[PDB]
Order: sequence, then structure tokens, then C-alpha cells
Amino acid sequence: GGGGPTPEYFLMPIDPAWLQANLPNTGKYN
Repeated sequence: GGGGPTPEYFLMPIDPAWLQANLPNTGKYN
């Protein structure tokens, strides 16, 4: 989760919101 480049499973940060951030913008981070 978050908002930036690179897929979420590189680092796995504690964003709780991304799971229903229902724009085409799941699965990446900052």
C-alpha cells in the first residue's frame, strides 16, 4: 500500500486503507 512506484510485496508497509482503495491503484508503495 501507499502511493508511488514498485509492487507492494517488495516491502509490505502498514497501510490499512489500500485494501479498499478501489481506484486502479492497489498493490504499490512509497
